[PDB]
Amino acid sequence: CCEHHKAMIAGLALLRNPELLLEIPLALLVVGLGGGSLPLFVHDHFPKSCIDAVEIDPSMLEVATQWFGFSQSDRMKVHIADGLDYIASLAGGGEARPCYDVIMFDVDSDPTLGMSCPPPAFVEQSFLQKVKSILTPEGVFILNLVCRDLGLKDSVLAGLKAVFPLLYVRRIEGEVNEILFCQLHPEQKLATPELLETAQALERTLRKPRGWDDTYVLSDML
Repeated sequence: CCEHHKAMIAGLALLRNPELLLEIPLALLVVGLGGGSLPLFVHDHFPKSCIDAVEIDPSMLEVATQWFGFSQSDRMKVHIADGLDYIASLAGGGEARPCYDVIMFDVDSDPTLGMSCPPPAFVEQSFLQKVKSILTPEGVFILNLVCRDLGLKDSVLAGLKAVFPLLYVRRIEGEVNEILFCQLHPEQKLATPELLETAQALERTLRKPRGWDDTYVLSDML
């Protein structure tokens, strides 16, 4: 919906054939709910997506559920937790631990900190190792970054690249935010023409206007 959300969703083009993308299950972890529009968009446009959303503030979930059309279902669950704690627990799950195709950080907090979007702990290298441990090998880690301190920004970017050696960057028109798209295997990266092709294919489907709501039919039938 908003410009930085459209850019984050665009990162799904780094996964695989965008024809296939709608037609196959996709596991997505999203940290930071806001008004719910980002996970709601994915839920509504990708009928086989399974989303875990982590949100620190129960009031954000309350308002989104009461007034902004957000809801939980079998395919979209919200956990009230600090994303740092939540990812640390998931990463400690053993061979049982989850494996997400996509991890999105849309987290924005404390004015004290040297950056608030995300808080710096989310991009510290020992935490980034926990993120890597719950991502599929060919998955994508997508980060909304606001960092006006350019010295800090270079340190953040260097640390990200140390753990995710394939980095792409999108600056957003009319705002300071940039979206980082982080992957694990630079040798498998798409050539520029392929990069262009996959993006255009994704946007064609998401603009296409459709469907049937199959939820909660049993009450009416019985």
